[PDB]
Amino acid sequence: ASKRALVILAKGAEEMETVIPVDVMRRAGIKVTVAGLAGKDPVQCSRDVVICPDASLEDAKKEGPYDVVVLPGGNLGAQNLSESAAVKEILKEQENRKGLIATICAGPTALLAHEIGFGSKVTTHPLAKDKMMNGGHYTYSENRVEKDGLILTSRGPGTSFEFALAIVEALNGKEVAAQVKAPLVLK
Amino acid sequence: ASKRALVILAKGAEEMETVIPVDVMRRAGIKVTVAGLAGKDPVQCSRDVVICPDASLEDAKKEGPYDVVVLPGGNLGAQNLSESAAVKEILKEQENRKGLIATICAGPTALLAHEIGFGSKVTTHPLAKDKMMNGGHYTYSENRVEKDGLILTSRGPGTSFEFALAIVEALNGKEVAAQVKAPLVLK
Repeated sequence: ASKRALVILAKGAEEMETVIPVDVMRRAGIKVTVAGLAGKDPVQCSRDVVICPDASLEDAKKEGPYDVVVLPGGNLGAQNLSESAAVKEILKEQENRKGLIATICAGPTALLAHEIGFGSKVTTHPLAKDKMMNGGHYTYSENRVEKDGLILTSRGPGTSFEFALAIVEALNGKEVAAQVKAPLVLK
Repeated sequence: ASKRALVILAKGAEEMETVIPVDVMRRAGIKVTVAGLAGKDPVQCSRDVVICPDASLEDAKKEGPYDVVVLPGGNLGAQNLSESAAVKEILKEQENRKGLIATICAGPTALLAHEIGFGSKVTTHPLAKDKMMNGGHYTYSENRVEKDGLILTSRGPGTSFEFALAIVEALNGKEVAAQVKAPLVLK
């Protein structure tokens, strides 16, 4: 049976950091649900791309649990994720059940807001490091993708393919990741 | 005054190849119109991401001309672009006025269908090379981004940042491209 991913899409999300993981995970045969934080309605991303989610978050939660919960970046998307009680509970439950949490760019700052994964080695976008490191609850990394157990983090739009393929490897293994990678024409 | 880009979005487009150029061009201060081939309605991309276009193609044509016309890839998106009389006329007019045409992955095969840019050096996705080369109307390149005058081509999802930054350089210059590139965390 296939693995399943929940991608939580909020206003102001970085659209590249949303679409690249969704697309790459679907290429890997992962069943992905793009869930709208606010509801079922289209979401205006950071650079004004408008994406229609598959479901509301409320409804997508009904259908969990998921093998990975993915939080895109973008500041403002991350801020919306960080303010959400629904996201708090999803992340807490995912941590409790020992499931993977993957987030990119400013997205890891939602982990901070919701007290998830403290003590982990993490990376973020360079511009999000100070926010992530407030209180010293994580150890910082400049690796393009960082994984400390069940906390997978990455840095920015330009690390999104690497991030997505790291999720694929974690869920479906190295061989599947390599097979998905080749047709992408990555360097 | 700002440069302007038309991105033509058809069913089956590769969503990464759509969003990465839109986002990067907007970061460069280019005024981008995401125009739906079929109309105003949301578009189901190749990996099922649903994107709401800014306008129909019909309406976007009213507001041209544009400094660049961008065609995403995806086979099936490219096939829809290749079958469209509206796209034929937009590309012919853009070629006549000596404006840039930029396309990626299978997207260059729409140039073939509409008899655009014959004699140019081009690249495509490897899987689209045979279709592009039918009749020997172009000279093939394995460069990740190829530019022969006003015909700019590129290979796949994993060359989309390079492709987008090549458009930015062509329209807004090298310095702007470098400034846009740095926050992306590209390798």
